[PDB]
Amino acid sequence: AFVVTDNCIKCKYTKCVEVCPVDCFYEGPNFLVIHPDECIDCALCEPECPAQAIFSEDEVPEDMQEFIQLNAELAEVWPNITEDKDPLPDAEDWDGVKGKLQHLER
Ligand code: SF4
Ligand code: F3S
Repeated sequence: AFVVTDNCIKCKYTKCVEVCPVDCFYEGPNFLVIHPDECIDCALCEPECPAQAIFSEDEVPEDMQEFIQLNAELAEVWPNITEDKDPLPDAEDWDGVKGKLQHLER
């Protein structure tokens, strides 16, 4: 599975969903997650993320290991997103700010 981590929050560019062959991204108000059972690890999304927030599970940074379980949990409750849309209004002000998990919205 590929995993969306911290830098997506408050950015949510949605470029990643274009390239997904199996449509396994699920949408939250200010963040996206990958459903781990559905992802086929084709890795096509992680060049596309402008926030460089997507990682192969086995490459998730040590300080971001919570995101693996979080993607699994939230994928079950959020709606499937299959079309990209516009980025959040202020996405590049937040691009690269650290510690954005305290701002996640369910
Ligand atoms: S690795 Fe491939 S299948 Fe998994 S989320 Fe990214 S684009 Fe979709
Ligand atoms: S910012 Fe988030 S919405 Fe997709 S394009 Fe990067 S993982």
